[PDB]
Amino acid sequence: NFNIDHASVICRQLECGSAVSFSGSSNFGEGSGPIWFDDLICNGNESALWNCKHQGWGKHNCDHAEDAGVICSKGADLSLRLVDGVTECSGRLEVRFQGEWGTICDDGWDSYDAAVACKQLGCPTAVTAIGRVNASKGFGHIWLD
Amino acid sequence: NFNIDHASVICRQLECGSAVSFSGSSNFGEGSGPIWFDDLICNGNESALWNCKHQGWGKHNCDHAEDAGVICSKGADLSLRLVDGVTECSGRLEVRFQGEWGTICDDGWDSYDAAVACKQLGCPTAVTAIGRVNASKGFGHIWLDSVSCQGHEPAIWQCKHHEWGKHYCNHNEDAGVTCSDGSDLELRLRGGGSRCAGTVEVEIQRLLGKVCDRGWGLKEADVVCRQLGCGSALKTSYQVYSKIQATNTWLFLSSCNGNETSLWDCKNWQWGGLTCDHYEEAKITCSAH
Ligand SMILES: *[C@@H]1O[C@H](CO)[C@@H](O)[C@H](O)[C@H]1NC(C)=O
Ligand SMILES: *[C@@H]1O[C@H](CO)[C@@H](O)[C@H](O)[C@H]1NC(C)=O
Ligand SMILES: *[C@@H]1O[C@H](CO)[C@@H](O)[C@H](O)[C@H]1NC(C)=O
Ligand SMILES: [Ca+2]
Ligand SMILES: [Ca+2]
Repeated sequence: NFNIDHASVICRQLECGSAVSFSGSSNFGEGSGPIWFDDLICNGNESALWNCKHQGWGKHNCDHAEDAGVICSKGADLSLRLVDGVTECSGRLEVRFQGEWGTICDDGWDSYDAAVACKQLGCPTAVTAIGRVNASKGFGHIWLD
Repeated sequence: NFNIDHASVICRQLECGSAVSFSGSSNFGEGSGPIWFDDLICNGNESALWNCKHQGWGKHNCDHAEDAGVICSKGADLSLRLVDGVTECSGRLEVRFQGEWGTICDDGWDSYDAAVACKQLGCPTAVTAIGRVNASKGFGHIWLDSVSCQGHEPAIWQCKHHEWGKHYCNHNEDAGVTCSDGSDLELRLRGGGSRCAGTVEVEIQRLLGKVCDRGWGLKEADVVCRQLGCGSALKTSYQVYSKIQATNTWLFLSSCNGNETSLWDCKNWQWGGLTCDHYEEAKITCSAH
């Protein structure tokens, strides 16, 4: 009974940012060690899961021997780059997520988003425009939209 | 460079039989610790790697989640099965690990992996197609992902793949195969006024479907018209004369050079396992109409 809200509470407790992904079932090993907190209902904003409301401490009968896990924003090796442009400040944006490079959807892309990207890459921010210049469409996944 | 032959020696060195499977991409833990042996050339017939050809002496860098792991024959519960297909030789693929039944992710799945799986199960290997037809999304674990097979491996687990049990995949993208003698595959055009105009209809193993027009052009339409013997294609539409029944299954094409004799010869065509809703069916009008 793991959920995306639970990871957000865990990430915020550890000051690790936002939960970009969570790992379910026996992802990081067969169910082992003392099991303490399962089947608690959180609202997605509380600082810590124990401080978050629950049906009661120890009120859980878990089975199947699964160990939870979570990958947060600082845990993720999130990186940005520009590919297939005239210069190093032009081209198609690519973001590395889960260890694989992927592109970004064109939906909602405007000058404010391009302003953040140019500054983040270290490129000059005097004039920032959207559009991938002469670059071609990528073949990898599309992580962001 | 972790070939299968010297993985058998590792299993033999521990008196655990032969290496039934190779743990791809650091299955049994993350690579905490340094390395001592790497890139040694062993024929695999040796009793131990100690008395084997060391060849060169050098050190390089490897990913901490990209270290070695082996599964010996004694600790083997692996098996392959097909579930919820039209026939026995089609449907969703499942792999048994740790006494549990789990699916396979569709990333990295192509006709080369299908050929290994169809051969392993004993199904006909004349035409091997990816995609789960007629099946639903799986339930439970997702054991394998990004399987990379050259096409001659004896079993799927011998191939390159990721760590068992950890993947970013979702149960919607579940892998299946369709293995055929190449007897049951049929193509037709319906609703256009003759046999050389209409909507492309496929019937593979007595199940009716259509072809999505996501990557449909005149180069792909030429192969169908050539296959049917209706000359070259002219346009990707037609004038309707009747109504054609609706089906749920779909056929997906990657790309065709245009000189193929049949549609089944085009590389990496998927039968089922995916739904296209922002696109329509594929329609042709050949020149012999
Ligand atoms: C875009 O133009 C640059 C600069 O001449 C060139 O290096 C690059 O290869 C071009 N990209 C494509 C996809 O043609
Ligand atoms: C696939 O078709 C077979 C044979 O008609 C049927 O038994 C099965 O339930 C179908 N699977 C579905 C609809 O998921
Ligand atoms: C079709 O053209 C491709 C690309 O040139 C070539 O490799 C292939 O052999 C051709 N096939 C036939 C059947 O002529
Ligand atoms: Ca996919
Ligand atoms: Ca592959």
